Amino acid sequence: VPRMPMIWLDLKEAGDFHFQPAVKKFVLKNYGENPEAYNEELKKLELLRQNAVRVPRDFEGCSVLRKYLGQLHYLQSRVPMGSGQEAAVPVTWTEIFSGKSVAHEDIKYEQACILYNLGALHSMLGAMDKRVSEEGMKVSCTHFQCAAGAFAYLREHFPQAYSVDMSRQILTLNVNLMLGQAQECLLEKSMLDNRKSFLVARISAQVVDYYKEACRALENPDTASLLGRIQKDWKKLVQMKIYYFAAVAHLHMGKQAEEQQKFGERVAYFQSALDKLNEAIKLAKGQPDTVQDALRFTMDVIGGKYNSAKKDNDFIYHEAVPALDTLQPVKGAPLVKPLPVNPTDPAVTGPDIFAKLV
Amino acid sequence: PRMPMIWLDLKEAGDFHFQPAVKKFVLKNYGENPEAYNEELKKLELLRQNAVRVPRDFEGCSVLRKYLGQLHYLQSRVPMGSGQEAAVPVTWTEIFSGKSVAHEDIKYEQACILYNLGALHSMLGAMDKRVSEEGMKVSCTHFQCAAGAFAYLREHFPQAYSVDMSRQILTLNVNLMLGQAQECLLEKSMLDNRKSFLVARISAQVVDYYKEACRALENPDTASLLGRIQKDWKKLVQMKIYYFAAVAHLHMGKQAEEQQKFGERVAYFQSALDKLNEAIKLAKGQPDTVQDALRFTMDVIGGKYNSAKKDNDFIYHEAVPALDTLQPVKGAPLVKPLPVNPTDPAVTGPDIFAKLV
Repeated sequence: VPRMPMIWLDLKEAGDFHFQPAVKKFVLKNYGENPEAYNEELKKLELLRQNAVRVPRDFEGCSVLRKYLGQLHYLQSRVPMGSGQEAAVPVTWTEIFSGKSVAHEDIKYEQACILYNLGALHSMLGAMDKRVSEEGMKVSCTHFQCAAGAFAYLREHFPQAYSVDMSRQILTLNVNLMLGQAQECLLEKSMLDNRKSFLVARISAQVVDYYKEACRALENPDTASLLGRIQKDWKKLVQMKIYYFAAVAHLHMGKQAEEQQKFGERVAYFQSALDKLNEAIKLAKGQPDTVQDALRFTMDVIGGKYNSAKKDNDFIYHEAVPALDTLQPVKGAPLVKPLPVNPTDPAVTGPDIFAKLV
Repeated sequence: PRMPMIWLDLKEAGDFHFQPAVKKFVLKNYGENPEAYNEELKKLELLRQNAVRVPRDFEGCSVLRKYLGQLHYLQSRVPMGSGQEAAVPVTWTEIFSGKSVAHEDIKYEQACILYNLGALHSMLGAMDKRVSEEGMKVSCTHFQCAAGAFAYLREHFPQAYSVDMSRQILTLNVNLMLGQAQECLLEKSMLDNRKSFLVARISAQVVDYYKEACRALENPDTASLLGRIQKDWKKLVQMKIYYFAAVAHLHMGKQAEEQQKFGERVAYFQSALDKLNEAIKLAKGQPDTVQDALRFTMDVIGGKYNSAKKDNDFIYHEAVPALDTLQPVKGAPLVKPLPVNPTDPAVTGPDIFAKLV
């Protein structure tokens, strides 16, 4: 079965964070020490920043970002570089949707951007994989949940947005899109694992529910205008997937009917699935071959099940085909959540770079 | 010699019959044979039995961490939290009253295991003789791990499951553990021959942590809860406050000696003696491990003071600053709570419940 492609988020581009002079002055003025006595530590932090803002786009890249994020917390605990504080310096980053530089004299803006990039990087690692195996689906699911975790942490701990790409409404979209993709990975896995058809239907139904939340944000004219050109691409994929996974949910409810030997119910579910799938195909116009191939394969599957079921029923069982509205709807089975981040886990940060600054 | 350290006892576990609930949830929600996961259930059952009867050694820490992580793995597959479908009674004994407290919440089981990990670390830290630099480092690390466990509890369970885990009591625990960790590093810094001013600042931070603990101990609610424990802890802690203040001023006096400030040297050694005499008073009834420490320190500070006074009275003739003029030693924090990541794959081993969901 050809898998659907996944959306990922680009990393923000960093400008300057000239922390050195401010740290040197605070050391002299507050700690009463030679301003130059911490050139080693400053040098280590600068090299770590350079590595993080140019992070390698791979799994090892995630630990570089976590290490730098943590060292930023350590530095803030020793030298006051927050909003309005004595040793604060300009921090500049590029806002994703506009490409404009946004500056704040606040080291927590630097932390927020780094956390954002950790989420973006996780989204890339999750979306770049081909998901051919159970393990691949599981690891991708984990990356999407880590991405959701980063964006949810940002959303919760940084309520006043430093820039619109990090505003509450946009982060909420990111979270729902990432949980949708995580749940989609587990749907694929549940099929590989041969779970009961009814359970597979609930899992797929929840994929639909997450994509519906994300689609709502994409359809929000205000939210949309913040995104710009990228709204159109994301919306097309998401809206198509809403119909696709609703069709998959009904395909599996029909499979349950087949197992229960309810041959009229079988027809009704497969008919609904075909209807939903046909809508997905209309919505997919212009989409890449990865999408077209997924849909073609599914059309062969659902079309075949439907014909077979309609034939068994028309020639043999002659059972009434229930009105869909007389069938208990499928409730989503949520299997995913945003995975928490501890920015100051000693395991990720290593020793405090400024441990000697006391 | 080395001062004795405080450690905390481990909580006693009651029942946590998770099996029937997991089987029932699987049958209802997955539609699968409820016996399909017996191997997984038995593995968690054996891990629990090991964790609740944990060996009092470093290995025991890994067993508690493993179980704690596996409990997280289970909860992410099967809803056993407060008010959730598969939740079952979890029972543990409250440490101070010895009474059973129950909650239908897997998070309560997790909290108690974390509490025990913190208590085990405190025991391991307190156990060592701290003869060598190595022992001082390992003890320092245990105390910081203990502080980390209690701090994690305090942050992630703001609504205590029982009174032994209230925010007030957990803060006492963290401060006590940090004070002890900083004390181990103070011992190391001396064996390392660090500069006198630094040693002085390390000692003043020991004082700072113990002052925070002392304040919590002097709270009437803490006293009624801890009973005799509160008096035992309070006497040791108050004594160490004066002892480590004396050690701080001893080292400020040695810095003065190094800077040829011979009047200031006398003032600092005099202050050190006065604080040490207050410590000796507060140490009545303490074991010889404590008395021997105080006597040794008195002989050192005593000799250093007599020598400084003699030098100043007969040679240097410098003004001796009034104690009140002595600028306060700022504490140098060198320790911190070392938080656990409950689901660190390095401590959990493979996910026992990988086949669920």
